[PDB]
Amino acid sequence: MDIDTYKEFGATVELLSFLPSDFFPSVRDLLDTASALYREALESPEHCSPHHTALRQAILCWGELMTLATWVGVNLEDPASRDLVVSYVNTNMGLKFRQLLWFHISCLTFGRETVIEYLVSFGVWIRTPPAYRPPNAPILSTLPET
Amino acid sequence: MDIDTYKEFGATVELLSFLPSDFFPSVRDLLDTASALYREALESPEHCSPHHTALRQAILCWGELMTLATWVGVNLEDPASRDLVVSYVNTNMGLKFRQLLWFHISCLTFGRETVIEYLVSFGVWIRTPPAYRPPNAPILSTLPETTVVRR
Amino acid sequence: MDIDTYKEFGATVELLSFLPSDFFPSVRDLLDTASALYREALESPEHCSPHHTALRQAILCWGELMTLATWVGVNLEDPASRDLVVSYVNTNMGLKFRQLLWFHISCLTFGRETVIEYLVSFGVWIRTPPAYRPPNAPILSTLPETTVVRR
Amino acid sequence: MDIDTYKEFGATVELLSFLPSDFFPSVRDLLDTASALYREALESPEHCSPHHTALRQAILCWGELMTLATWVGVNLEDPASRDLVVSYVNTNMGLKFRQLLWFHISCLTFGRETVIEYLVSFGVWIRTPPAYRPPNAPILSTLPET
Amino acid sequence: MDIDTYKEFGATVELLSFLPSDFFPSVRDLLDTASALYREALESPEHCSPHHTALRQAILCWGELMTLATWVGVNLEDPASRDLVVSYVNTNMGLKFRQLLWFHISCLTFGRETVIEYLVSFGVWIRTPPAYRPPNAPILSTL
Amino acid sequence: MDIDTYKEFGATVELLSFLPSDFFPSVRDLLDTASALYREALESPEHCSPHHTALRQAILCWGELMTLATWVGVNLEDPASRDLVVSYVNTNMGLKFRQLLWFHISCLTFGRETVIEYLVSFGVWIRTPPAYRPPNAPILSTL
Repeated sequence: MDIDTYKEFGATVELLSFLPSDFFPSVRDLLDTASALYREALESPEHCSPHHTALRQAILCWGELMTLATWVGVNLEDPASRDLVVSYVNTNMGLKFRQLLWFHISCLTFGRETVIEYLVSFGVWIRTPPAYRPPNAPILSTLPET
Repeated sequence: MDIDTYKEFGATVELLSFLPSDFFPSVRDLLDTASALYREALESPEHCSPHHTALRQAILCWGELMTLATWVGVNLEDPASRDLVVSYVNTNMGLKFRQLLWFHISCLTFGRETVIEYLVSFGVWIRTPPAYRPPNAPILSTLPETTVVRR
Repeated sequence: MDIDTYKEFGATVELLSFLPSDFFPSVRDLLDTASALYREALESPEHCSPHHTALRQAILCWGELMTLATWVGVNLEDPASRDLVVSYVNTNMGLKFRQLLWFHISCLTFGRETVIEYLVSFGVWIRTPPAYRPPNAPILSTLPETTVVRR
Repeated sequence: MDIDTYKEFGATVELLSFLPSDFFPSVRDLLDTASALYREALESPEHCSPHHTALRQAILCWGELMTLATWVGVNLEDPASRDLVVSYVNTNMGLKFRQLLWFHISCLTFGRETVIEYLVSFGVWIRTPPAYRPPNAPILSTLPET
Repeated sequence: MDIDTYKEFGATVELLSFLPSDFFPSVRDLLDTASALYREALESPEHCSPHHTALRQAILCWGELMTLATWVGVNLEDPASRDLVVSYVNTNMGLKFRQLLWFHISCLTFGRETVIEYLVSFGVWIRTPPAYRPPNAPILSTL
Repeated sequence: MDIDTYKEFGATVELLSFLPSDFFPSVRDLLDTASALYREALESPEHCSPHHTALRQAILCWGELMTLATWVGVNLEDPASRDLVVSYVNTNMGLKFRQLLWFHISCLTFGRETVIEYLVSFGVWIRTPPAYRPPNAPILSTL
C-alpha cells in the first residue's frame, strides 16, 4: 500500500538510513531501555502518544518474530535451513526493528525535533572528512551543562 | 512486556476471544478493505487517529512477514522446511494479523462503542446453545438489512 | 495510465469487488433499466451529471462490443474460435459492464451516499463466514420490505 | 402521425413494456373492474378526467374489435383463416388493450405518480436477482396499514 | 439507444464526419498526449470536467479492448482467425476510439468552441476542390 | 533522484518528448545564440532569473564535457577507443545538452507560457498524419 512508518512522525526511511547501519543499539538494549523508562506508559490503557502507539505495535511485532524464531528452532529438523531462517530474522528484520525502536524511544526521551536534527547532524558528521569536523562524535543526552 | 494492544483502545484479547477463530476474514480481504476505504489516510503524513497509527504499523509488519516468506521460498533449498516455514507464516502468524486488522478497520468504519457492543452481543449469540440460537447472527452495518430508500 | 473508474465517484474498483458475479442483472436487463428510467436524460444534449456521462460512454462501449461479437460470428469460419471469442466477450467483459451499469444506475436511483454505505455493509456481510452471518444479504431497493405500493 | 397514447399521461409505451407481457390482467377482468368501479362516471355526460376520456375511447375501440371478431366468425367460411384472425385479434391487440386498460384503471384508482413509480419499481424488481431482492412481488393496494 | 456521445458536448457524428477517417492520430499518439498533458487530472478523484469523465471512460474501455486482444492472442490456437480478430480490434474499433480520444483531448486542450470552429473550417477545406484548396490544411494551435 | 529539471519550469520530459530528437539546433548554434543575446546577463553577478541560473550551469557543464573531450583526444593513445568516446561525448550527451539549451534560451527569449504552448502545438503538428499535416511546421517568433 506504500506506507511509510515515519512520515507521520516527520522522518523517513531514507533519513534513518542516512546514519550507519551499525550505529543503532542492539534490539535487546533497546527493549531494556523501553522497559526501564516507559513500561508503566506502554502498558497503560491510554494512548498518551503516537510514539506510545507505534512503540507498542513494534514491541508486539518483534515478539511475534521471536516466537516465530523459537518455533523454527523447535519444528525445523534441517540445521542449515533452521540457522539460515533464524539468522535472517535476527539480522535483516532486526536492523529495521532497532532503527524503529531507537527512533521512537529517542523521540519520547529527547524530543522529536531534537532527534531529527540529531539524525541530520550525525549523518553530515560521519561523512565530513576527519580533519575538518569536530573530533567527538555527536550524542544525545538529557544531562544539563554545569 | 504485557502490552495487550487492544486495551489502549478499550478492548482486550479476552473480549476479542468471544469471536471464533474462523470468524475473521482473510488477510487479503482485510487489506483490500483497508486500501479501499482508508488508503488516502493511511498514506498521509498526518496523525489521523490511533487506529491509523496501529493500522500502518500492522500493515508494514505484515509486509515484512511476506517479504520473509518470499525470501525463504527463494533462498531455502530444503522443500519440506521451506513449506513448513511458509505455511506457519501464512496461517499461525496470519491469524493474529487478521484479528488486529478486523478490529482496527471495524473500529474505524463503525465506531468503537459500536464494535464493543457488537463483540458483547456476538458473545451472547455464540454462547447460546444451537437449539435456542436465532438464525440472524448479529452483524455490523450502517444500513438496515433491507434499505427501502425509494429515491 | 492507472485510472480508476469509480474513484471519481467516491467508490473504488476494490470496494465493488466484494459483490459476487451473480449479484448483478444481465447486461440486457441493466440496459433495459437504463433506457426505461433515464432515456430522455441520456439522449438529451445537456450535461446532466457525471453518472449520465459515464453511462452514455458505457452504453457506447457495449454497443462496440456487440458489433464486434456479431462481426466475429459472421467473419470467423472456425466455430471453436468463433464461440470462444463470443463467449469471452459476453461473460468476461460482460461482467465488468454489468458492474459499471449497476453502479451508475444505482447511484442515480438511490443516492451516492446511500450506495456507498450499502457497498460497505454488503462487504461486511460477504466477508463473514456463512455460519456467522444472517442468511439474508442486505437489500437495496426503493420499495418497503413488504413490497406493497399504497397511496 | 407518430402519436403516443401515454406521453400525455406521463408514461411511455417503452415504460409499460418494461413490465412482463404476462403481468397484465385479462381484458375481461379489466373490463369487469372498470364496470364495477367507474361505470357511473364512464357513462356520465361529463369529461371528469383525461383518464375517463381515454378509458371511454379504449372501451369503445375494444368493443369494435370484438364486433369485428364476431363478424369474422359469422362471415368467414374458412376455419383456419377465421381462427387465425380471431386469435390475432385476441392476442396481439388484446395485449396492447389490457396494457392500456390496466394503466388507466390503475391511474384512476391509485394515482398517476403512484402507478408510474410502481411501474419502475416492479420493472427493477423483476430484473434484480432473487437472492438480493425483497421476496414478495410488489403490488398496488388502497388498504391502509393497521 | 442512439445516444450520440458528442451531442452533450455540442457536436454530432455528422459534424465529426467532416474530418476523414485517416485524419485522426493513432491511439498510441493520443494516449501519449493524454498521459503527457492530463495524467494528474485523469488520476484525480474529482469531477474535473465532462471531458475528463469521458476521457477516463474511453481510456479504460480501450484498455479492456487491449486486454481482449492479448487474451485472444494467447488463447486462440487458430492463427488465421486469431490474426483476423486482432486486426479487427486494432483497426475497426481503434478508428472510433481515436475519433473519441482526438475529440476529447482536443476539446480539453483548445476549448470546445475552438474545436467546433475547427471542425467547420476543416469541412470547408476538405470540400474545396483541389485546384482552389490551400496546401496548408487547418490545424489546431495555441501559438 | 528523478529531479526532472523542467518540472520547476512547468514542463516535463514527457512534454519535451513531443519534439523529435533531431529538431533541436546544434550546441554550437545554441551557444552562439546565448552569447549573442544574453552574454552580459550570463556574466552578471546577479540572480537574474532561474533560466539564467540553469543556463549558466548548463554552459559550464558543457564546457567541462568539452575539456574532457580535449583531454581524451590528447591522452588516449588508442585511436579507435578515443574516437568512440569523443563521438559519444559529442552526440549522445550533446543531444540532452542541446535539449536543455534550446529550452532555456527559448524560454528566456519568448516566454515560458509561449514555449509551453509551442510544445503543445508542435505535438499536434507532429501527430497529424502526413496527408493532413501543413508543410509549415510551427515556429517560435516575436514578429
